[PDB]
Amino acid sequence: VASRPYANVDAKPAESAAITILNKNAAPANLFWADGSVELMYGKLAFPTGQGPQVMTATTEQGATLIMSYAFDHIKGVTTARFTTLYGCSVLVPEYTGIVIAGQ
Amino acid sequence: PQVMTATTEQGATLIMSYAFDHIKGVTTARFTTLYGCSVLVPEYTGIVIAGQ
Repeated sequence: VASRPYANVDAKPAESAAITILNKNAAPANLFWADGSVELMYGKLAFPTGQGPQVMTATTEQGATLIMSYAFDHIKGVTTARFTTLYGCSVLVPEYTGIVIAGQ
Repeated sequence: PQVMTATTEQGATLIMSYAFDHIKGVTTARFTTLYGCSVLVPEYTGIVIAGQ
């Protein structure tokens, strides 16, 4: 009874109710959403400054934070550069999002 | 690495050093001290043990 305000389908399945697969063939998806469901989390790893290598921060133009870090090995005479980023894509309300597939 | 000097309760020197490896993705932290314990005249020292 406490689930009734949260209902999303008009009835429970019949006994041995058949399943129909929509993706009969492999196909590329066209994606649809209403805003606020599809999200990127952006985070920064704690690469320390002052300890060892040079560390500094930038962003992509889409707003994701990037760490650039440079370590110089003076014996082989080489800097190694690492660019790194931490993120999480999520769909918070998968009802606000749909797809169209052609070729079945 | 980053290096600091500190002093213990006994006045001994601590070195703290921190090294970040950006390929491994870790800091390693080392605390270290150098000392010698000396009993110059083992006749000037004694012990009592109870319970035999």
